[PDB]
Amino acid sequence: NQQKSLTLIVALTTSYGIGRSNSLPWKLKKEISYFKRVTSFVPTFDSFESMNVVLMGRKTWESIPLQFRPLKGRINVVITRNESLDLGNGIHSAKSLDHALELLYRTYGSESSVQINRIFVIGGAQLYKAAMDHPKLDRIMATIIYKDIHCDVFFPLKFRDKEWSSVWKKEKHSDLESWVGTKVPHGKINEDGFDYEFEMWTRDL
Ligand SMILES: NC(=O)c1ccc[n+]([C@@H]2O[C@H](COP(=O)([O-])OP(=O)(O)OC[C@H]3O[C@@H](n4cnc5c(N)ncnc54)[C@H](OP(=O)(O)O)[C@@H]3O)[C@@H](O)[C@H]2O)c1
Ligand SMILES: Cc1nc(N)nc2[nH]cc(CCc3ccc(C(=O)N[C@@H](CCC(=O)O)C(=O)O)cc3)c12
Repeated sequence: NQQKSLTLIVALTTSYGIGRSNSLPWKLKKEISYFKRVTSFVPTFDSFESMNVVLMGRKTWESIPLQFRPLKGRINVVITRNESLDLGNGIHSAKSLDHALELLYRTYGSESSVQINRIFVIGGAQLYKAAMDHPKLDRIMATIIYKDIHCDVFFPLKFRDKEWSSVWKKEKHSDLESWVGTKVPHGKINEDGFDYEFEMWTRDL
């Protein structure tokens, strides 16, 4: 069902809040630009065939402006145990995280003109929970928002806290840029009265 590592990408407050009222209680144009660049990036040589995957829960799928669904240049897969007959000219649907992985590994591969590069779990507290339990998840691309904004949905596992400090390690910034390709902003970024920062955390499998 799985060969490649999974990577989770999330934007969260220091209180682990990730959403409110089914939206994102923060408008950060540069933060979204980073999300797009990371989830889309593939090495030059492999730029011909290779392509990244973004897995998301239904509710997170709905949260994306119709203007941006599907995420261009990336294989989208919406996890949902209930079929509501909506595909929309591509969009794969999967019963579960592991079901989605086998669908992809099946759909693509040898007889495939398009190959898979990286797989990103982009969200939903529910899908985040499942991913944190998955034996192939070894990387978290986190954007820390330094402000206790009000949220009603939170990240399931406190990976930045001491209790998890022997498992999850924060990577050097230079290594972040390397894995990500281009140079990324170092230190806190201010935009709309919000100060945030990019961090990459890894786990040994
Ligand atoms: N800060 C961030 O980076 C970030 C990222 C993602 C989402 N969010 C926010 O989170 C909120 C959405 O809440 P949410 O946590 O409910 O979204 P979610 O986890 O993405 O969506 C859950 C829904 O997705 C499907 N799903 C997710 N995990 C599943 C699993 N493990 N097995 C089977 N089905 C699964 C479901 O299908 P069914 O409906 O058929 O049951 C379920 O109702 C919004 O406010 C959104 O903007 C923030
Ligand atoms: C916002 C955000 N930031 C980070 N760092 N991780 C995250 N993981 C999951 C989400 C969920 C929300 C989310 C994701 C993508 C778009 C979106 O429309 N993206 C377009 C960008 C359009 C643009 O440049 O405005 C895309 O192409 O990726 C909107 C909301 C998220």
